[PDB]
This record gives sequence, structure tokens and C-alpha cells, in this order.
Amino acid sequence: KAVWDWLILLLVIYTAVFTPYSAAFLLKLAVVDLIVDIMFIVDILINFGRIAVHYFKGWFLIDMVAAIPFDLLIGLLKTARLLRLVRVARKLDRYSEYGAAVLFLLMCTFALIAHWLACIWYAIGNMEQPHRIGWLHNLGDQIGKPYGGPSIKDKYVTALYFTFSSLTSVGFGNVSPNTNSEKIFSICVMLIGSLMYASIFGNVSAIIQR
Amino acid sequence: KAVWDWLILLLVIYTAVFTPYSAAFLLKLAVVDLIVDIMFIVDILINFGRIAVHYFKGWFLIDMVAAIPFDLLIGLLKTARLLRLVRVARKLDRYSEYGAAVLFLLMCTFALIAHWLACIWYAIGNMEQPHRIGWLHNLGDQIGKPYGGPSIKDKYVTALYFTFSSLTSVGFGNVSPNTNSEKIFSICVMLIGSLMYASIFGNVSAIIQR
Amino acid sequence: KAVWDWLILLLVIYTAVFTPYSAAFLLKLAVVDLIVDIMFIVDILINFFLIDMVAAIPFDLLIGLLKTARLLRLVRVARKLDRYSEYGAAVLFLLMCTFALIAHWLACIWYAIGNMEQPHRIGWLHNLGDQIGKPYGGPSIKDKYVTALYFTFSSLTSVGFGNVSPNTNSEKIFSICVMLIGSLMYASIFGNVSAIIQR
Amino acid sequence: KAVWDWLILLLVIYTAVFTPYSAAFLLKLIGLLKTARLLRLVRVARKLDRYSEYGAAVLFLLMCTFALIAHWLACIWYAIGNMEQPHRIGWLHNLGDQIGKPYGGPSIKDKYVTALYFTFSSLTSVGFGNVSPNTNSEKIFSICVMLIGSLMYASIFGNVSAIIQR
Ligand SMILES: COc1ccc(CCN2CCC(Nc3nc4ccccc4n3Cc3ccc(F)cc3)CC2)cc1
Repeated sequence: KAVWDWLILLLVIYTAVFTPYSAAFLLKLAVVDLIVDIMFIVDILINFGRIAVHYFKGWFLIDMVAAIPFDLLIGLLKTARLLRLVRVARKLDRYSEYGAAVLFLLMCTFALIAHWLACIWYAIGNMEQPHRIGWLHNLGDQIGKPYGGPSIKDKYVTALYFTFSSLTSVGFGNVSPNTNSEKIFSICVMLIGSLMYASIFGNVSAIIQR
Repeated sequence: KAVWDWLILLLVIYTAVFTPYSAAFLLKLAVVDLIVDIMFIVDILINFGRIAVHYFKGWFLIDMVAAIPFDLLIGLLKTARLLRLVRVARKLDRYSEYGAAVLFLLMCTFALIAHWLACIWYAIGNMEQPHRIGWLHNLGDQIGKPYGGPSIKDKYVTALYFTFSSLTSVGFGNVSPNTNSEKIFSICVMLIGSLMYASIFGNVSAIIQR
Repeated sequence: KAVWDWLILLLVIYTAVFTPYSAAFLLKLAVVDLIVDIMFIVDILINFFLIDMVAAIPFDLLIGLLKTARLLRLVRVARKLDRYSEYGAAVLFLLMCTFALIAHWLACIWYAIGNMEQPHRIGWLHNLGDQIGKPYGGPSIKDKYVTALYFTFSSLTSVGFGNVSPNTNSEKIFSICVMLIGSLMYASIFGNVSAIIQR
Repeated sequence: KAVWDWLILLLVIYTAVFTPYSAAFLLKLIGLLKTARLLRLVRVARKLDRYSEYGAAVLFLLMCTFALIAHWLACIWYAIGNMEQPHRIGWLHNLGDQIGKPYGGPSIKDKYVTALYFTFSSLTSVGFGNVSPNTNSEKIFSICVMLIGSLMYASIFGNVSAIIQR
């Protein structure tokens, strides 16, 4: 049970990594998804004299809405699995025992935020493309693949690199917003980066000396 | 008349957002401005028999010059409404009781400074228009709307995005200064952003800890 | 005597501003220079020693290049730091002034580097001339100084606007040195400012 | 023994600067095995306690390791760029087009200066825009470089802010 919580933390990290990715890029394997949802089902099973009434006190329903399947496009409906992060949020006291764990959690949450912003950025640059201004056209013109166009690997890597540059104050200049929606997204990313960057790096600066 | 203070704070935020924008861009709705003017007249009437003499020789001058009308440049003279910020300045004691209020005030003042700098940036670009050196010409050439020219939405979003990028010190490389006035303004904005960061956005973890 | 010390600080700021600029740009008003020199002579006379005499030698009969020895007047400000380090915004104002002075000196060095290779499309001066529509005599002294100061400020603040970027080995090494100096100075200045701001 | 430790530290800094430089730039297999000298820094790592007497010494050590990390990342970046140059994609071709000599191409001095300048710009979060990644390998390397550079920013200038108040 002691390692069960850490395993569940790894599983929620995995699903937070791979649910927006599948809902943004690969939407047009499932074995790992099936295994992970089975593990989450067995976890809610073990988590339940009769402490069941204590469990059904506003904490079981939020897991239930994040446990049921949606089988009956539909990536938006399986995007609801992201509610599982409340499980790792409810027991932060156990995970924050050691400073190294805190540093690992800070790095993981920064990477997760960058990944989520990358997925949102790709969605923004993809839904507008059918209507040479979008960043996908610039990406295709830069590499030797005019828009077929670049493969999904190149698009994801470029989106992640641009988001990391935006949050890290670099501003590389290869990828640069052109459309109004891209500029608004960049403004929101700048505000979010101010918040996170400041808090995370102040926290690590405090932590390192301890 | 206790929650009225936060309503007047919201109206102050509204006027500080919409007066510089109107002056900078719309010089070439009025109902909302008339409503907030009537509301501020009601407020200054409420501010009033032994207590009238107290502030009669105090804050009356500013709160009266900020509420007098000029309808009879009128648009340029309408900028006198910015004196309503002294209300928030003087009544800061009631707006600094909770950490959430402090964070909201910090975000609001950051956004307000960015908006004001965007308005000044567009003002400079407009005064330099009749003399592809300027940034408006480059923006029009790059969003596919050669100089007609970009719409007001495009110009405002571009100005706000440039100001946010430069204050945050990202420097995206889409819009860049190309005139002496623009370069001096950029130097000033860099100084303002660096001071803003090193003054407030440092130790934001400790700020939140309050 | 406090008014005298503040005026001396202002004149030191003036000479630190105007000596490197003159040496870098104006070399290939004198009345104000002579007035300030006479005022510094009367200041050392009323002070009643070696470090003051060497920096105040009248250079008569390259003189303009050799005039940089007048930049030895900031040490005099350093001695009387007790009155400058005092409660209020004076410390923050002085820190901003020295940051701007470092930016100005680096801008002068950047223009000196750019001009030494101008006679030899490659280089920031040619790019600057092309951008503002004055192909290479190209840009005026005002344009060159503003561009150099803007690039130096962007490099020190790490904005990196991308309008002006190093494109030669000399400029690249200079930008590396400015990056190191800016890291150290940014850390120091905006750590002490961020610690002072608690008052 | 006081002067001996400083001399050994200088020699360790010298070999740590030189060996990856040779391996990455002056290849033309023995150098790959010779790069095992990088583990020799464990001596300075264990004697850092002896090197932590005064704030000036630790500040200079911080600047030295900043420069060393920048140098190693520059060597790795040059190796990445050179592994794809034979097969306008990349940064070597763009650099050759910029400075004037098309791909002969730039000399070793120009290539190293460009690599170090880009590494410093990415580490210090400037992003000059003169040279930018254009391949997936380069993009991933840049992504790693931003994080390590910002971590070193936080650490070494938090230290610097600590000593300056002392
Ligand atoms: C050349 O040598 C050097 C060495 C070091 C430095 C300081 C660089 N470092 C200092 C912090 C700077 N960021 C930054 N400005 C901000 C302005 C307002 C609010 C927040 C700000 N934030 C944090 C931030 C960062 C990224 C982001 F997306 C959003 C916010 C920029 C990062 C400069 C020159």
C-alpha cells in the first residue's frame, strides 16, 4: 500500500501526459490505456468496520466521473480522465515528505504545464489552418516539407519547443505568432509563465540551500 | 453602503482600461461611460453636516475635476477621467486585507501598465504613419493586409502582445523597433519591466504565503 | 557642504556620460567642459590629493583619445559614499544610474567595435543602414548611438529583440562578454534592489 | 599544501576545458576513450569544502562552472550540428550563409565562437535570433538547454545575491 500511492502517482502522471496528446494530435496503443484504467478501477475498489460512508462523502463521486468509460469525435469525451489529478492533489502531504520529492514534483508540473500549453497551441494552429499566416505553414516552409506537410512528430516537437521558449523567456524567433488568436494565446502564456516561473524558481532557489 | 467600495473599484478599473484605449485608438459605447459618470457623481455626492467641511478642503478638488464634463480637443480632454485612480490610491487600506485581493491587484496593475504602454506604442506608431519603416507597415505586410491596412482589433492585439513580450523580456522577433522614437520607447519599457519584475514579481512565493 | 557634494556627484555623472561618448562617436561643447574643469579645480582647492591631480591634468598640445583619463572622477564619488548610502530612494536612483552608465559604456564599446570593421553586408552597421533605409556615409550619429544603446539595453535585459544581432567573430565575442557581465551585474544590482525594496 | 590545491584545481579546469573541445572539434576513436578524464573533477568536488572559505572564491568558482557548462554544451551542440551536416536544414549551413563563406565553409574558430555564443544566449534566456534550431534533434537539445540554463541561473545568482548581502 505504501508503494501503491507512488504507483498511482506515476499512473496519473502518465495519463496527464498522454490524454491531451491523444485528444489534440492523434484524433484525425490502447493496451496501456486499458491497463491503466483497470489499475485505477482496482484502486477505487481497494479504497472502498464500514468506512464506506466516509468514502461517499464528496470524495468518491469525483473519482467515479473519472473512472467510467465512454464506449457506446469521442476523444473529447475520454478527455474527462484528467480529473484523476485530484487524487494526487488530495495527498500532497504524503508526497512532500522530502525536499528532493518537492523538486521532482516542481519539475514534473512545469513540464506538464508546458506540454498542456503545447497541445493547446497545436489545436489553435490546427483548427484555423483550413481557412500563409498560420505557424504550421511557417514550420512547413522552414524545414524541407512544404504543406501532406510535416509529420506529427515534427509538429509536436516544434510546439513543445515554442512553449518552452515562451515560458523560459528565450523568444527564439524561429516560431513567432502571427494570427490574432495566436497572439492572445501568447499573452495568456506570458501571464501563466510569469506566475509559474516566478513561484517555481523562487521555491527551488529556497530549496537548494536547505 | 459598504459593498459600494468594491463597485467603485471595479468602475475605476473599467475607466482606467477604456479611457486610454478610446483616446489612443478611437480618436480617428457612450451609454456605459455615461452610466459610470453618473455613478461617480452619485459617489461624490455620497462622500458628503460636520463631515462635509472635512474633505471640502481635502480630496474634493481632484474628485470634482475628474467628474466635471467637457461636452460642448474634447476627446483629448476626456482623458481627465484618469484622476479616478486616486480613489483606489487613497482607499488602499480596505483593498489589502487578503492575499487573494493583493494578487488580484497585482495582476490588474500589471495588465493596466501593459495596456497603457500598448496605447502609447500605438500612438507613436500612428504619429509616425505619414512619414515600411514603421511597425504598422510591417504588421500590415506580415498579416497579409498591405497598406486600408490592419483593422483596429489587429493593431490593438499586436500592440498589447509586443508590450507584454518586451515587459516580460521574451522578445518574440515578429514586431521589432525600427525608428528612433520606437527604440527609445523600447528602452523605457525594458527598464519599466525589469523594475516591475525585480520589485514585485520576485519572492512571489513569499507574497502568496501571506 | 552637502549641496557641494551633490553638485560634484552630478558633474561626475555628466563627465562619465560625455567622455566615452565623445571619444567613441565624436572623435573623427568645449565651453561646458572648461567650466566643469575649472569647477573641479576650485573643488579640489576648497577640499583643503594625488588621485585628483592625475585626473585633472589639462591636456594641451591623440588629445581626444587621451582625454579618457578624466574618467577617474568616480572614485571621488566612491570615497563620499556615506552620505549617498542613506535612507530613501537615493540608493535605488544611483543603482539605476550606474546600470544605465554601464549600458552607455557598453554601447560606446559596441560602436567602437562596429566602426573598426566598417571599411573592411557583414556587421551591425551595414544591417542598420539597410533597415532604416540609409544604405552605406549612412546612418547619422544619432541613429547609430540610439541603435547601439538599444541593442546594449536589450542584451543586458535579455530581451533579445532580434533586430540587431552580432554577425562577426569580434561582435560574437563581445556579446559573450556582455552576457557574462550582464549576468553578474543583473544578479548583483537586482538582488540588492529587490532587498532594498522591503523598506 | 595550500598552493598545491589551487594548482591542481587549475589543471583540472584546463583538462575539463580541453578534452571535450578536442573530442568534438579536432576529431580529424582514441579521443573518445581519452574523454574519461572528465571524472577527475571528483577531487575538486570533494575539496569544494576547502574551496568554500570566502565568498569571492565561491563566486569565482560559480562563474568558472558556468563557463564550463557553456563550453560543454557548445561542444555537444557542435557535435549535433556536425553529425547532420553531411546529410539548408541545420545551423551550420545557415551560419555559413550568414558570415559569408558558403558550405570549405566556416573555419573551426568561427564554428566554435558561434556555438559558444548560441549556447550562452540560450543559457541566459536572450534568444538573439541570429541562429535558431531547425531540426528535431536541435529542438530537443535547445529544450534541454533552456531548462539547465534557467536552473543554473536560479542557483548561481541566488548564491550571488546571498554573498552580496554578506
Ligand atoms: C545577460 O545576462 C543576464 C542574465 C540574467 C538575466 C535575467 C533573466 N531572467 C530574469 C527574469 C526575466 N523574466 C521576467 N521578466 C519579467 C517581468 C515582469 C514579470 C515577470 C518577469 N519575468 C519572469 C518571467 C520569465 C519568463 C516568462 F515567460 C514569464 C515571466 C528574464 C529571465 C538577464 C540578463
